[PDB]
Amino acid sequence: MMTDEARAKLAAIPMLAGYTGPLERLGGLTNLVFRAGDLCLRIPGKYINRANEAVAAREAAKAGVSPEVLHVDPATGVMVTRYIAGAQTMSPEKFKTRPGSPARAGEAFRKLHGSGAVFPFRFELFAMIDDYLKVLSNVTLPAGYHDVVREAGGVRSALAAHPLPLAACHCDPLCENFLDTGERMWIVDWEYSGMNDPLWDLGDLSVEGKFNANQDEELMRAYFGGEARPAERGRVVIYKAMCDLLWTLWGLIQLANDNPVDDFRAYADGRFARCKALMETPEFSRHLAAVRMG
Repeated sequence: MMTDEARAKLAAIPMLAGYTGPLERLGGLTNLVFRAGDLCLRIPGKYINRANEAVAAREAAKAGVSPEVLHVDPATGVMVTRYIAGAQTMSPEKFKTRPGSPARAGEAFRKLHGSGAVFPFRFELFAMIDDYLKVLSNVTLPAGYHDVVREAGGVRSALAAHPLPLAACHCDPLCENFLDTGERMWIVDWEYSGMNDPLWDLGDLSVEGKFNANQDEELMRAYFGGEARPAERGRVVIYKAMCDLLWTLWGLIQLANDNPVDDFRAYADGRFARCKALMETPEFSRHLAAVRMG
């Protein structure tokens, strides 16, 4: 049925029409993505924003970071991109397994942030956080929920203590969004793209890839063109924490709305506990103090 739904959409797209070969489903829950020949068909999943994605992906493509966007459907949101042969979809495991992969991720971000890409919307980290917090008012929440939120105020303040640079950021760099050839990474899924602190991307990937200290150095070194500095490193660590917090709160919202897409009472508890763990290390206050000090 899933494949038939997809082969229905082909009719529409002239460049895929009459493709009678095999259709391979490539990873992704919120986006159904099928490889048809040498092109990829992307179908939207039944709260996300497709107008943004279209503009974002085209800009990312122009910047040489995303695969070419060959077609968009203004009726359905359906998108045709070019398939990258001999490319590996990434994951935490492959980021430890494929030597140089973190560096290649840093090189991709570097190309992205350093590009002329212009994204229309501004990423609002604390707007979203406050939003989810209000909404709460209520499910059962994790131990130290209010501390982590209170302490996040200090983090916010540390980030507001100095002007931060603004770059065209991917904003949700899940491992699965990276396609690794041997020598370079491409990035896909630009639905959450926006102007943001470039180091949010680095922090997000790190937490999503379960990166160890070594991988983080390799990532930052490749990104910055030199060893990271204490203020830089501090921002990444800060976003590692805030990234988990953002999604933790989102996951609690899904648990209260009984979205049956997965075990939210679990997902939420995981990302929170990791976050809380990070914020409690004595290292974290040093990283915070380094961001505040600029």
